[PDB]
Amino acid sequence: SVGTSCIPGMAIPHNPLDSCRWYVSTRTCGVGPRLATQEMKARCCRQLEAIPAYCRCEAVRILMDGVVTSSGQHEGRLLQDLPGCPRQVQRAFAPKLVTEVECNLATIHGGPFCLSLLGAGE
Repeated sequence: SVGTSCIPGMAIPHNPLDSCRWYVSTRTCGVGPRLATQEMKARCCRQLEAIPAYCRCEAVRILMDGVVTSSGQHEGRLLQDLPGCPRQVQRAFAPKLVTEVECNLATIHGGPFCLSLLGAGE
């Protein structure tokens, strides 16, 4: 249609950065499945590069606002108030992802940052 670049189910599947979601639950309220932290964070970096800089940061948005599928099903939008972790904490840790605080690995901008650029300078 317009800006539909980057394939979804292939390269950028539905429910992206799932290990990052549970990683917020543990790093914030010490809650989450029984695993290690450096291991979860490592999984986020594998999903960070697997997701090419093209449409990269977009997925994070798909998690907050949620995405729709061609079949008519919805996914993501799981960022909710967990027992001891309100949407507020997930929103504070949410950013600083593509920056040197999570899995930056450089973006399309060839620098530590994405979106929120000059403000629609196209």
